[PDB]
Amino acid sequence: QKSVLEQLKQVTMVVADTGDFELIKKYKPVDATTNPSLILKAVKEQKYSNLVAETISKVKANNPDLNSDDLVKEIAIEILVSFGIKILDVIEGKVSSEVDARVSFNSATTIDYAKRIIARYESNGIPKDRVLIKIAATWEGIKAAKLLQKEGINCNLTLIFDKAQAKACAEAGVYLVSPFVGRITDWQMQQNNLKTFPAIADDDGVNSVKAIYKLYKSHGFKTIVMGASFRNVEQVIALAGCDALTISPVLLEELKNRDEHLEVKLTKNDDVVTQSPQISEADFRWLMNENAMATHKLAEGIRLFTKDTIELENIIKQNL
Ligand SMILES: *[C@@H](CO)[C@@H](O)[C@H](O)[C@H](O)COP(=O)(O)O
Repeated sequence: QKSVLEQLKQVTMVVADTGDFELIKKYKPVDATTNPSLILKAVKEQKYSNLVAETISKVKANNPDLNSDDLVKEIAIEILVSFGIKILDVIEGKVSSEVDARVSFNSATTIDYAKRIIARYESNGIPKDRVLIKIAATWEGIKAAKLLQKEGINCNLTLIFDKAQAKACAEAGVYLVSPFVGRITDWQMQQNNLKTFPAIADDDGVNSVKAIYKLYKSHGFKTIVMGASFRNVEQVIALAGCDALTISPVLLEELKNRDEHLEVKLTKNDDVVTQSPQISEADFRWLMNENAMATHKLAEGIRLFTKDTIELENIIKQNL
């Protein structure tokens, strides 16, 4: 009788994947995640037209001495944080905010951007424990997260497409990882012009998260495994029991409206813990290169998020 959504909540931390806070409350997720494409989407929604002009005026009035390029960067970070704050107003947990994709291959500037995000949340009276900094899992991003975590700044390592990335993130003591399901399924379908989704047992994306989950629990890693990027409700249902799952409002609505019984598929255990050697940079780069899909989707993810961030900057410039 209970909805699949309410059942899932008892075995998995349910997280809402959106920048539109108005769609969140009705699903009562614990945490929420944003990314640069979701922020751009939100910014272009007519209902937020004013909130954007307001941010432009506030930042512009509080920084009369910034050169035009610095003003735009400042406005872009305040927008990202503004949407996160609106989200935090309607949930009890944390929100993920992603660093500018352009710093993805520079650990120092990733660290700087991460701290600027934390500084803006703090200036707005938000406790830092309510924020997760989202960072692309390139070697440089993982290296930055390692430093951030040592300084008490929790990170969400994203664009994870291979178990080696996952292992390196866990070895860096990252709070949470976001292995992708959907984009892997996208690649699988593109390869052979498949129209329909593959059966769940044959879904490369679902199997990737299952393999990473199993890797983590057998190695005793404490990093939270949060499946992300979904294309259909069956993919979410197939991962019931995962530490966490971030889901679009569209899929959350589907989970809320159906009431069949939910069977847990991923579970923890008391097996002897495997202690393996750490992954070196050279090992990491080699393994990523062997995975054609992973190298392509990580690269593409960074390119696409950059494109959306540039579009946001242009919207800012067109309204400055
Ligand atoms: C952050 C990961 O925790 C998320 O917002 C991801 O970027 C999205 O879930 C990716 O979804 P798409 O593949 O549909 O863009």
